[PDB]
Amino acid sequence: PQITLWKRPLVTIKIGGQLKEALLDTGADDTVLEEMNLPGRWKPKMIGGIGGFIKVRQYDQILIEICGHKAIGTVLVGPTPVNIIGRNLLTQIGCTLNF
Amino acid sequence: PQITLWKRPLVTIKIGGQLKEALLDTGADDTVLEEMNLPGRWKPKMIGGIGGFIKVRQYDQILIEICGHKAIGTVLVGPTPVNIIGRNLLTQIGCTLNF
Ligand SMILES: CC[C@H](C)CN(C[C@@H](O)[C@H](Cc1ccccc1)NC(=O)O[C@H]1CO[C@H]2OCC[C@H]21)S(=O)(=O)c1ccc([C@@H](O)CO)cc1
Repeated sequence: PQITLWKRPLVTIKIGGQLKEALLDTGADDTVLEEMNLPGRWKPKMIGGIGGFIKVRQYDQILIEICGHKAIGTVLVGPTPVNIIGRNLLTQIGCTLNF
Repeated sequence: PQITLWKRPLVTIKIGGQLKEALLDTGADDTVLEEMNLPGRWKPKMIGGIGGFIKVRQYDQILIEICGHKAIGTVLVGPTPVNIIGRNLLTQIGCTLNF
């Protein structure tokens, strides 16, 4: 679809068999989700944002469906203020900016 | 134009008589700019992201040109590591997400 930006670009995602809401975030290199249980192995990592750095669990090669489009990539889980979908997955679903 | 998201969507902006590089960021409600000594009145504000909050100065009715597209609105100035064009101005230049 074409998404205007008068409201937050919030969409429903499916990950680990569970539905969630997440923000399409072109300013994020990576995808960061709030604390949750995910199956498989993970590795501890750090990620930095506007206010500093947080510890996250890195899950690689995770199936995630975004607004009806499938992606398989890295998902970081940790104390992010909101679920954000970053460019690593936005590219997979064919997302572009247009003006 | 159309901007793919393989790399950060950085564009040139003009504000306060200065040219800068900034992110077209659908994940930001507001526009956040690196420290710069703009004239005029302002109101303190705090915005939160990954890592916590930073203190910024809110300036209103600021003229800003983004890829030759003119806009005017609120800009937040503070110790951000990157210049961020948020939805308050992306809507004014006709920017959409498409997939
Ligand atoms: C809460 C949702 C997100 C987190 C909100 N942010 C926008 C988001 O695009 C930031 C921009 C950014 C920040 C610092 C460095 C690089 C890019 N990207 C980001 O953190 O990405 C992470 C994951 O991938 C990596 O790549 C880049 C960093 C890593 S914000 O800047 O903190 C923000 C908070 C409140 C407001 C107010 O106006 C009300 O909205 C405006 C903006």
